[PDB]
Amino acid sequence: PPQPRKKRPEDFKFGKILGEGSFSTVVLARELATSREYAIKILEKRHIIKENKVPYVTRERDVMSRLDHPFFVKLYFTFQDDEKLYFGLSYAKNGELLKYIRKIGSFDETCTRFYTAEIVSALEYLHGKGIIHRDLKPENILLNEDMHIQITDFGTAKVLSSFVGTAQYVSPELLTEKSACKSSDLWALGCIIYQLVAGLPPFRAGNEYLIFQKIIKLEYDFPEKFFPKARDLVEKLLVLDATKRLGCEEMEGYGPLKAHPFFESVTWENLHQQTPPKL
Ligand SMILES: C[C@H]1CC[C@@H](NC(=O)OC(C)(C)C)CN1c1cc(-c2ccc3c(N)[nH]nc3c2)nc(N)n1
Repeated sequence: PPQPRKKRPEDFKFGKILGEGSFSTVVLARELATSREYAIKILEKRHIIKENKVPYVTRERDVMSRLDHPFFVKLYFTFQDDEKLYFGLSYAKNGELLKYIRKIGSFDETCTRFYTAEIVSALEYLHGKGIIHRDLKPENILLNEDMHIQITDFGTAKVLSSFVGTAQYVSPELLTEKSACKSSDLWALGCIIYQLVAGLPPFRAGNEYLIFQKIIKLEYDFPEKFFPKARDLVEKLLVLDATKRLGCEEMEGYGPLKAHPFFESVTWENLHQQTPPKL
């Protein structure tokens, strides 16, 4: 079928910077013809080539095109000019989950349960497509205007059929084997649940090396104020042996994870249609 013609920079009014890395910048843009807002990721070709990032850029475009689920930032279009590639992404107006953790300190049980359930439901979808995120963290779990999650940042994803993520959420197997699997994302999930409840990531230290040391030793502990059922769930995700994490294939997948007592009151069928709890 015929699709709309390529967009170009002049079709947009660019605004504020939404996010930044050493190889790309995400900028809010309003499409003039439609008044729609997009988060446009701008990548300078020369720099990407120079630093050998072509496979990562290609990976993100491929992944984010293929995903069709409300809990994921969508890639709507791409275009380029002489110097730059542009990716038109969903604009998640409320920004990072990290911002909310910092703002409110830690989440109550109702909010922890709901947002954890959305993240689990997103991973079920992603893993069902044979894709591993590999760098899941509250910085790339965004919140849309309606306060549902939208997960982004897929250049480092792996597609089943090399790279080490953010220190605090790195799984032990990446430190001891250099090998990621679906279960690496479930480890990150365990860290994120811990952070929602405690207000801080479970493996913390003065520098990267010391964090990694704690991870491989499973050296962390729970505060006294930690929802007991949430603690049990986290203990079943933060497991050194990757084949023993709740939710992984060797543990028979998402059924037993979603059945965990922490999720008792959750209706998994239509989370996106439910109204999120007030933070
Ligand atoms: C962290 C941020 C900058 C570095 C970048 N790293 C990169 O491009 O690495 C390469 C190697 C070049 C591939 C990953 N990046 C992002 C950022 C966002 C994003 C951010 C805020 C948003 C909002 N408010 N609405 N929508 C949003 C989408 N979305 C994607 N997909 N990526």
